[PDB]
Amino acid sequence: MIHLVDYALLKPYLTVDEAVAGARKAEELGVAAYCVNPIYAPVVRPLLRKVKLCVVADFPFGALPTASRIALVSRLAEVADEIDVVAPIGLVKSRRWAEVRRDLISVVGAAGGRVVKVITEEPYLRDEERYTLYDIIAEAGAHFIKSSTGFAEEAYAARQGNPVHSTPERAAAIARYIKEKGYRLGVKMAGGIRTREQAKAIVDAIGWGEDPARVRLGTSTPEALL
Amino acid sequence: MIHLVDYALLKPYLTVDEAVAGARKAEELGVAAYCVNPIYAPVVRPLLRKVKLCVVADFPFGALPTASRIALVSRLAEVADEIDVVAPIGLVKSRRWAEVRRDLISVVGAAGGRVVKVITEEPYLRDEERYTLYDIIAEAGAHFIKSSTGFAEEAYAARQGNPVHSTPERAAAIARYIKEKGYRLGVKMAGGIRTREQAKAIVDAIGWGEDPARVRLGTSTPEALL
Ligand SMILES: [Zn+2]
Ligand SMILES: [Zn+2]
Repeated sequence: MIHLVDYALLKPYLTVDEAVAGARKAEELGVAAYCVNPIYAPVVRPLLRKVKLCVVADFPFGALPTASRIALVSRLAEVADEIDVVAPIGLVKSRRWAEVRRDLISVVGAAGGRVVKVITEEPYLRDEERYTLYDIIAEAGAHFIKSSTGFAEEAYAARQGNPVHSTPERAAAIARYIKEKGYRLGVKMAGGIRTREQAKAIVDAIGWGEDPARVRLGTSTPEALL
Repeated sequence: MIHLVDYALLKPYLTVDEAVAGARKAEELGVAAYCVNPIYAPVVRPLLRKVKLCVVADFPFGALPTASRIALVSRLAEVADEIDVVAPIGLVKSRRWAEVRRDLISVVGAAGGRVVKVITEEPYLRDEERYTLYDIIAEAGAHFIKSSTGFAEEAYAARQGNPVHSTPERAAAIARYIKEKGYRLGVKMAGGIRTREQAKAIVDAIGWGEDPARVRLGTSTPEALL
């Protein structure tokens, strides 16, 4: 199960030494990828060989102008293996679908070939928004739907009717939809996955077995599940 | 005192309608500036006449590589009157001063003369970091030091021995240092400023009167101020 893990150290106060130590630990554990803020991509790049270098973009708000977002992703694609970009959360809540799809198609297209995961921030969404968004993400040709940033607020999330942490039910809901629509999209759950038990539950919930190309587990405590 | 206020609506889930409402409210109140995430800059631009258009950059982590930060600030300066960019927090915690100054000097200078405020994120800093950071901010030619993003984590703050909300003690300390070093820098306290008395407390502590070019009060509840 360790090979389905995207080991994430994304706190803004993470230091160079900590980022370097993380990469080293990522390689030894054999995780699927190591995710860090863009600033540390160059220093970590040399330490990764088998494990993929994953970077977040317009994280964690997804509140940058589309023009800046495509530009950022374009640069990032020069050194990162995979890019986890936040959806335009604000525009989604505004139900500005025309703008949401214009943004995601252009942003994903800017990654030029790299594996792109769009963070939907499930804690902030309602059902009428999430499925329309999933359709847009498939339309954009993204590789994965990442459930959350790991920085969602509990208060607002609750008002939208959601828990802040990943649950097997949400994971299954996303996986069921993709499968039913026949989309070529993987599912990456993140948030509150710090025990091997919970992780296992999410994998069984998604129902695709342990396929790294279709399933990823985002966590800051990888050792805990292997 | 409302004229020293920087009315900020930065939640990623804020809607377009909410951002418009905010601009209208900003103009009615006569606050110094209205701060939003760059995505809403264009739509708010028209509703702002007397009030300055303020936008945050690489917010709230300040964890993008320098090149992207420069490009971002350059683009933002084309439509925003003021730019509140986050300092490279991770690098500051790493005490990578050579890199921190190369970054801030470059980023601030990419603003093309616009009013630039560098967010220090006081809740995450120690004395061994903040003063050297202030020196760098001055060396970079910024107009203001913004105390915090408003999204600092309570746990890490406590770990660093700092409160998350703004305090007169902190404001006075920043002011005293800039006065002693002769820096041409303003002080913008933000975060937890909920009342008129708290706001007055901060203004008195800074000791520069109600001078907008040197003192700002960032808050999401401006009405409470006056
Ligand atoms: Zn497969
Ligand atoms: Zn003055």
